[PDB]
Amino acid sequence: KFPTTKEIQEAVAAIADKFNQENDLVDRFFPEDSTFASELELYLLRTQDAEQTGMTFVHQVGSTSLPVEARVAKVDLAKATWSPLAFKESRVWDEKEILYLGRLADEVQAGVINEQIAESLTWLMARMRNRRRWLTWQVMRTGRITIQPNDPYNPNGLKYVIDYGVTDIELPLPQKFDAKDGNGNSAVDPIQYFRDLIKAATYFPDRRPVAIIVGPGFDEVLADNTFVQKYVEYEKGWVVGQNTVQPPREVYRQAALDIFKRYTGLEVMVYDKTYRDQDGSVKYWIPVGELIVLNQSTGPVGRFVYTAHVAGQRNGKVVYATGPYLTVKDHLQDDPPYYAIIAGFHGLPQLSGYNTEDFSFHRFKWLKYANNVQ
Amino acid sequence: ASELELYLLRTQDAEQTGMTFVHQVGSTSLPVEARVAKVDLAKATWSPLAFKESRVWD
Amino acid sequence: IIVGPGFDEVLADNTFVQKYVEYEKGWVVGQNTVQPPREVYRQAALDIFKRYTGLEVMVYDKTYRDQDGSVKYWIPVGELIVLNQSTGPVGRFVYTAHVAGQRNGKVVYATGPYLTVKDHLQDDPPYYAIIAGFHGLPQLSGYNTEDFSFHRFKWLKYANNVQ
Repeated sequence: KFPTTKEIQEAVAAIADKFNQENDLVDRFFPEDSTFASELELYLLRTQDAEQTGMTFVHQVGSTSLPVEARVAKVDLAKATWSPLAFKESRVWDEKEILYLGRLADEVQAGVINEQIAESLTWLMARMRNRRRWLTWQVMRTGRITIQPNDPYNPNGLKYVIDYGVTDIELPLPQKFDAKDGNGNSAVDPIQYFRDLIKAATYFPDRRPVAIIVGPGFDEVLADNTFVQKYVEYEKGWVVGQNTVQPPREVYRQAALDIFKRYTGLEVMVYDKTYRDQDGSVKYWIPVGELIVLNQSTGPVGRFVYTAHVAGQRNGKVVYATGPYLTVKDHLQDDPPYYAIIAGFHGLPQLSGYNTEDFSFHRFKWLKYANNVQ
Repeated sequence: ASELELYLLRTQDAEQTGMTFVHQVGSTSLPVEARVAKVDLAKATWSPLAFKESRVWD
Repeated sequence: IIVGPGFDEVLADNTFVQKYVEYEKGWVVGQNTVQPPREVYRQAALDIFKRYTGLEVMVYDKTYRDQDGSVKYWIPVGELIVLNQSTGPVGRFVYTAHVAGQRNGKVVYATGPYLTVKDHLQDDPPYYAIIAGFHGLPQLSGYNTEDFSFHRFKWLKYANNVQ
């Protein structure tokens, strides 16, 4: 029954087409890249534009041309020291339960085996894709990758801390937004706050908040903000002394995202899925409250790199596979008989082109603003 | 067939996400917890109710 | 008018532009509001200006990087420049002095970007270098020959605070 490795590859290509048919924000920001190397250069360097422009030289006649300072290239002379974190696992089936399920099927052994194997393949691909998502998200929400020994996806307890060195991924806040002062009032306008971010980025071309990202519920914090309430009241045209007595809450809940999107002008792309840990909880990739925000531009950023494979090289010389590797195993001839399969590869998300004139690089930052959510 | 299985089964989503494993170099793979199809092992007890009828004329 | 940077806030602080938006969008500060927010004015400033005065407001910031690493724009913050004859190509940029050998014969020089390299790998530092450069000047479009003056474009200053 459990056979057909070439058909397993075909059905795996079908499952990958089904997985990559839909796409996500976090998937959109990083393409899939594959290298035969393993040096794991943590960031590329790419900063040469009219923001780094400079202007040319006067000279009078009769002399040699005074040379061009190219100190960005000499500053770019450095090395990249980081190590690729693999991720790999394998699902196994005991022959006892496969003859249990073969007698349970009893109409097509290889067909129900094909269905069950392809189901487990799709689920394990989902585990792979969520590993990739947790990598990319764990760096972009905190600037760096940290592995404590107590991850539900770290049973071994292997720890790693690999940093990339974004300057300030956090943002200043004197307090959260929805603190209540006076009788009942917002502490601060968020829209006027992001106006202050643009006001600070008056000079600076890469502080200006371009497009914001927040997945779960945050709208209600806006709906409680009496500044945003006042925007909605002036927008739709109600004085609480004269035109209305008290507006209701789902007005604010309806209009807050759009009035924010119009008045601040940065896009609010809301894209959360969930990750299901071992502990039974269901959390979103974004945690509730806080929100990351791009403030240079909007486009791709970084790179998800496939670190090269360790495999049987060839009969002679060395060469390796470079994509999603796939192979089957039997241990049914053995003292515990078990049928197992393995596909999960070595990889790393890389950051974008670092700035080259200085070493600083901050394109995305975040702030925490919700001391009570649920 | 007429066995009348009381429930179908289909559940594989991002609320059933899972992820890969932090494994070190050069060791054996820590394998997959197989709780899904093991907990799925059950038998259904239901029976079809056939609905049949026939008019007649005097 | 041509002006690059954020001056829309400087528009929004002008209370006549405020009262423009107040009556135009239909809000009395005595009756229909106590005070409107600042950022409706921010959203409305360039549009209320363009529909009211009726001249094309082409707003264009360009990132100007000088030697000491700070960032500016070509137009400085605040003020403006303004055309007042027509919209159309004023001026011209002239590239002169196509320098080479003068020649073995007569001067019939080329007119475009010529570039050449200079290797010096034989020398006391053995170095490699490239040259390019343009002897040039922007030539303004001259007046109609009646007067001596030519004023197609002027400006004024108001940014008594930069920030």
